[PDB]
Amino acid sequence: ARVAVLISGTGSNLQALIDSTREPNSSAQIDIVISNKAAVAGLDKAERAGIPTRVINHKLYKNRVEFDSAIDLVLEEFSIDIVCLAGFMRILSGPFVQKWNGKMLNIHPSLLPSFKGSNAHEQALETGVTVTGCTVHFVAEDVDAGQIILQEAVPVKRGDTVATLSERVKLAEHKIFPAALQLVASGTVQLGENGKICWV
Ligand SMILES: Nc1nc2[nH]c(CCCCc3cc(C(=O)N[C@@H](CCC(=O)O)C(=O)O)cs3)cc2c(=O)[nH]1
Ligand SMILES: NCC(=O)N[C@@H]1O[C@H](COP(=O)([O-])[O-])[C@@H](O)[C@H]1O
Repeated sequence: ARVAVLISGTGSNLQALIDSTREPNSSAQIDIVISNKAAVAGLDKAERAGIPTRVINHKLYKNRVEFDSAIDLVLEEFSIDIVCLAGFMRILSGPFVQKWNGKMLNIHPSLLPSFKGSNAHEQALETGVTVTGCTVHFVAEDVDAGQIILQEAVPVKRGDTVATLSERVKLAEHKIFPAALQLVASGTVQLGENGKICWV
């Protein structure tokens, strides 16, 4: 399966996907990395790995639909089968999401359905949970509501900050994102016609 990884920043999840997809038994290959932001570290990681990069500045488009259309053009250019959102921080339009339904994965740094949104660690810390975690899910139009593929719990330690908690949770993200990608790319897991996860 041919994979695009979309990023907005550091790219530690991208690096874990690069590492995993290069193992001999990987059913996935990363053929393109797309960033909505220029000069971010994830682009360095991609180039260093010899993977093509494209920057699609969302700041240059009239609306969300036109921006997503620009992404989709690149996806078609590289004959992509599966899209991974790896620290990509844009909400995607309905039509784009529906086109890639069952073929697009996202990593989220909470145990969904808790703490949806862009500041999950802040929320977890404010709420006072002692267990948080991360989630890989299929992307549906409703943000962070798509079908869950894998999750891993991570303890919150007393005195944790966003800095220390995100660091601990990223270790788990780097485990379950590659595992989830391999499940989907191998055809082991798919989105069911009833819209529920199907383990083949
Ligand atoms: N339809 C849909 N789109 C998705 N994008 C992502 C990927 C995860 C998105 C995380 C989140 C970003 C924002 C947000 O408000 N983003 C801003 C951009 C602000 C910025 O540039 O930092 C926006 O898009 O207007 C809220 S949660 C997941 C996901 C999803 O499940 N469904
Ligand atoms: N709602 C999406 C979200 O919060 N994504 C989070 O951004 C970080 C990106 O790190 P990375 O650039 O090192 O992969 C990751 O922790 C990811 O879960």
